[PDB]
Amino acid sequence: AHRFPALTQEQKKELSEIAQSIVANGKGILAADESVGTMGNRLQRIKVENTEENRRQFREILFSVDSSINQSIGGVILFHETLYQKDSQGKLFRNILKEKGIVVGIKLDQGGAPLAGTNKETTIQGLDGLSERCAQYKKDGVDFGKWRAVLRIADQCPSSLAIQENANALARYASICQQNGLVPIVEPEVIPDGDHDLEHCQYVTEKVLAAVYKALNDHHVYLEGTLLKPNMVTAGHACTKKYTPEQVAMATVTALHRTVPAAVPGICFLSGGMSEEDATLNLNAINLCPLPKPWKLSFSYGRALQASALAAWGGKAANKEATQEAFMKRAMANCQAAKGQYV
Amino acid sequence: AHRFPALTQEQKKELSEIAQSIVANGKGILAADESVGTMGNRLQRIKVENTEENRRQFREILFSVDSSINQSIGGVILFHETLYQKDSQGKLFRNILKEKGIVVGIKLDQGGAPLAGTNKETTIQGLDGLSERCAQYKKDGVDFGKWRAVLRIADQCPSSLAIQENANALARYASICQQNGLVPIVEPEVIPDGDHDLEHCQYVTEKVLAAVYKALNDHHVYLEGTLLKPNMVTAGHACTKKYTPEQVAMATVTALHRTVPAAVPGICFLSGGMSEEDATLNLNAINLCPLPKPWKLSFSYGRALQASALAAWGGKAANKEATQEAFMKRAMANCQAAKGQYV
Amino acid sequence: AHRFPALTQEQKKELSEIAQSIVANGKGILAADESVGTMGNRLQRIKVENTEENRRQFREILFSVDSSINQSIGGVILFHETLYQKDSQGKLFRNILKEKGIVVGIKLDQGGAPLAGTNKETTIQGLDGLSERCAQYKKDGVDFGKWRAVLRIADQCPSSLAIQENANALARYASICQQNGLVPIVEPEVIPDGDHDLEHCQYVTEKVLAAVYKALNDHHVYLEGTLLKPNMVTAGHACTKKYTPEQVAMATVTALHRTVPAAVPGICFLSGGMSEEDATLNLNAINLCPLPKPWKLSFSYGRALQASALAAWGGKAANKEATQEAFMKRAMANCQAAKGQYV
Amino acid sequence: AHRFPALTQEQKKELSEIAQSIVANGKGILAADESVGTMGNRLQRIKVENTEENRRQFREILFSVDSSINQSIGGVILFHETLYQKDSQGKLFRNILKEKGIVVGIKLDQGGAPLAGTNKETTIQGLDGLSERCAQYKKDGVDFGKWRAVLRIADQCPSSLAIQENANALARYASICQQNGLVPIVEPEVIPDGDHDLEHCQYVTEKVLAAVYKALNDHHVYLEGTLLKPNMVTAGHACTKKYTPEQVAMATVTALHRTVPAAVPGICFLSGGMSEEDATLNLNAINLCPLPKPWKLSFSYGRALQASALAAWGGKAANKEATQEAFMKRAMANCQAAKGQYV
Repeated sequence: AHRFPALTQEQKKELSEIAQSIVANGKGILAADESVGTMGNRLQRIKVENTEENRRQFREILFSVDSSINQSIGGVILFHETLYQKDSQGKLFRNILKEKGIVVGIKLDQGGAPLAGTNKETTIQGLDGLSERCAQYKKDGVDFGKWRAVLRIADQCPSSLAIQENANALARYASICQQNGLVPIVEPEVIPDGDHDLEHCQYVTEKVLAAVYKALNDHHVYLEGTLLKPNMVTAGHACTKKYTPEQVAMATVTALHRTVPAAVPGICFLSGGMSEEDATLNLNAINLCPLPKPWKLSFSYGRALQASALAAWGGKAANKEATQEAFMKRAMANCQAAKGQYV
Repeated sequence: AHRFPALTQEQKKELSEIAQSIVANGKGILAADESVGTMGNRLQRIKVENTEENRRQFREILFSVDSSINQSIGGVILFHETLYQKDSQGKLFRNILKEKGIVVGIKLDQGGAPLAGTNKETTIQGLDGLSERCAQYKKDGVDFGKWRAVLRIADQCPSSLAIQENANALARYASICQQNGLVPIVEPEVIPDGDHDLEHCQYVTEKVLAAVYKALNDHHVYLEGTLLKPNMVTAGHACTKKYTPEQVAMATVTALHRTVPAAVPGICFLSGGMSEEDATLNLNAINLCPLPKPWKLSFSYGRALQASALAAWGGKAANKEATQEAFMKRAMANCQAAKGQYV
Repeated sequence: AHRFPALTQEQKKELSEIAQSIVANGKGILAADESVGTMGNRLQRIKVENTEENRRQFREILFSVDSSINQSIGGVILFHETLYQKDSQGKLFRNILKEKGIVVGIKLDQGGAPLAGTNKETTIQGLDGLSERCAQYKKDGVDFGKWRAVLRIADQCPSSLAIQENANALARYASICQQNGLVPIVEPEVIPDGDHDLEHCQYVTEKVLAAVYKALNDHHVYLEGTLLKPNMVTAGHACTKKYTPEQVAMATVTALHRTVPAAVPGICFLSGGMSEEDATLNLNAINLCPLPKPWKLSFSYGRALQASALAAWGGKAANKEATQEAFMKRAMANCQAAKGQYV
Repeated sequence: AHRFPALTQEQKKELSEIAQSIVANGKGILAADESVGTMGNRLQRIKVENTEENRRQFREILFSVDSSINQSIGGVILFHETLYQKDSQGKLFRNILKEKGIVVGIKLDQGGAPLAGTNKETTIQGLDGLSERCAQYKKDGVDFGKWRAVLRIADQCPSSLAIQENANALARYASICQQNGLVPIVEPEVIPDGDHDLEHCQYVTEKVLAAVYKALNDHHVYLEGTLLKPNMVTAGHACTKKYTPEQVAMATVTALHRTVPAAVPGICFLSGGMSEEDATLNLNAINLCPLPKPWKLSFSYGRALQASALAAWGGKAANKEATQEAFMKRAMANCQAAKGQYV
């Protein structure tokens, strides 16, 4: 930026290596960053009481899997409490993942704040004091961060104020992260409220992504040292029209290549409620698109990698091998369907 | 405002009464909201060490003046610690001010954050967890809040990013305050940071105010329940060209009436380094301008009201009568030069 | 603007004198600028054929009125063909008005252009070649110009694109006019397509005006040398509930004082289909508002000053004095109800 | 969009085929669209007088080349006067090019207009009446159009106003062109005025392109049916340090892939005074870049394809085959570079 650049050559280089190594060889991201309430909601499906010990146990099973998981998982997103826990043997989770070669990341948003004068749409809190938190995390073996911005499709939604505020919050987050050495993961998530179709979701996603990357350019954010976590362009789950993997893949790649620059090293997809098989098939169809796709499309999956694991665990011991294999199978399936090599 | 208004009729009415009552009859604002470092800097000039007891004592003298100070002071801005401090007889400072009829306000920004890729330009932190703080203050007998945004005039300053981010932060602050019932005091302060002239400072102030009120309109902020705290349009003290009260008054009123709507009940001026006599004469000349001036121009003075009080106190007891008279006289002089009646 | 000001002291002074002299003593604007199709539509109501001769004759009757009309009319907006017409003798219409003391203005837009991807929303053409036309008009005894931008209220109307494009077109027009010495008359007209409410119309008008003056500030437009021509906040003819002059005045002044700066010398209102009596009563109620109103509210009326004139003329000969008296009566009534003196 | 899309499936498909066929197999664009003054300036270098007959003759030599030129040239940009000329025979120039397989395009901007309050930076005229002109050209066998917007690098240049106005003008141009069936060629040209750096030029180009494509998305412009005509990130002729083809290539592609979406079918480069050999070497180095480059990089060259042609012609008769061979050689070399196969 001539006289006042945001980063230096070393910082840009380090950010690019981190961002590329997360998605280096078809690898994805395990999103084990659920909060206390989110993890309680996930645990309620298998009649397991929500407590810190259960979260520690399940995350220990997730992070103590066979060492051939760096071939399918390149990064793990964590929560603040989960990063500092210990396994049963007495070493840190962030070190177990580090010796496996998996890159470590942290959730960095503090939540939602109502936006007055708007139809139930919010902005994201977490910006004040984020630089110190990011510096502490970078000291504490964390290489990337994640920030989620929710934009809803409803009557008069998303408004110009919501789009502008969310895009600028994501851009300021990303600039802070890159200033502290962390790779930012922008997650502009478009959630439909009323009934809609594929074309409207694609249009709104294109608008959101255009505003997001315009804000990122405005804040001088290094695009080669950041990742994108968008939702796949789908419809409301309470809709008669069920879209095949081909139509979803065409819609999402069409939305992405119109708005997302080629400087972004990789686009890791979220789930947002899709089944594991549907997410895998959709991502496989995404990677089989004839469109340019100048990025490394991959997965940043939550429930999709932790649905059979929860069912196999049940909150009980002696199911460690079953949970580890259930997570192994889903990780391998998504890694296969991150290069268009899934049957 | 057809389907999703920001406020209701009762909230709008209450905000308008609070904002007008702050500046009802030529009354101003005493800015006794200096932080620990700021109050230490103020105390250092009279050989008094900075401590929590000295800050308690001086504001104890300031808030224990004769009851005929509501005729000159309509609002007092406090700090978080000073709000909960108590009088020597065991009464809260905010309760003392409330029985005197003076409206209570609180500083509500958490500080400055560097803006990457900019020439030493900063944004303002304090937005996350501001609704809860404002609700707590409203339950705690606080009726208005203040938020400062600093814009500098330098090489390639202010940039578009700085103006946009600061204006949007001020607008989000104001919307949060109005949602919690507090009257927001926008303080866009354009600091010189150079040897620029009156024309450039006036131009930059007009740009800042236009962007600030555009952002306020974007965030649906009730303009009748806000106050503005702008700097008087002056030049950098490094430059050798002085400006008479007439030139300063013409420049600042010219900048204000091109950008500040008539809905704003009153414009209270800050000082930012002016002497007490200079501030009084400048505000007198401001209120003697032939221009329309649809607001109630007043003062929101810090050091300007607490400079002779510091010199009369000296950190010692038995001089509190001189401290009260040096603040009584200065407040009365500014109230007199808040309606063009000062000789 | 320090290093690169838009205008000089002489240009700013001349623009301010022109703009103030248009609205000097409660005087309004006669909007006799109907195009060929528009004037034909207005002539069709009295069963007279549309031709250039009839247009010349009726405006000859309008401009051949007693020289006391300078006490009620301060400016006349003409069309391009009407400006160069003659008064049946060797003296032009523009000179007829100039020796009468009335300021001369010209319509300066070419009109609607479809805006793709929008719900029937349009932008305004006229920008290319505007500087040369404005210079020619200024050489031709024209002192102000007018530009109309239409924004509609409908489903997803007004959109952000329509608001931004129309505001920027108005600002670019105003900058060109002030560069050529003409006083620009911004006419942001909000037309409702459906059954709207008073609150919705007020909110949309505030948004439009805030964006318009933000764009005007962005383009460095001298606000003291320009006029505003807004529509009163009213209801459509299909609205179930009628709005009294007090309510319309309340909504109009409330919308104006939150967004229109005090630098604007005067606000001249348009009609947009309201009757002459209703326009007069509404403008009287507007000028009787207890709100600040730092401008000189007046009228820029079209059909409201040429409704009884058309009905008295009828296209026939020797029915001139009736047209003269009707136009004089309407102009005097509106001038009386431009300072709150109309009973 | 869901309810108000800019184009239909047939219009989008036709625009896609036209835009891709212009750049189908490494083919470029011959920019023989010089205006009367521009063509006179280019003719003055070989001591020939400027007249319509000389332009007709030289355009005849350019368009009467062997039919294998469709293997190197996929589109020709013409002027309004040039499109309607004849081949000294029955056939028109446009039909001569059409039966050669070359796509036809037209210049569509009226040109610079001073932007008041700015440092000598202008906006572009041509928007009013553009829809009718584009419809006439589409009826006249013209398949694409071109529009140039100039932004300067100087003190306070480019300003926010210049960037925004030029980007929005380009977007409105492109939307009109796509509504009329023409493929728009955006030409955001950044020209330095002074002594700049490669880093500064790259940064300014990135900001310009980000704003341009944000405006294009704001106006709902089909990105798969448009082309981009940027200048290579180079240095001025007064720059102390010369930049190698490798450095220029990297800077250009680095600027392009951070801001230009993958939906854009091809990026055709201009010359801007860069010599014929340097343009070919730089384009070959650009096409040899290891960066993603999801587009079809090619050339839209003016003087670069018409410098040896002008020197071989000299305005004399019977010096035609030399001009044919020079133009063929330059076109073939630039096509080889556009395929990255130029040695």
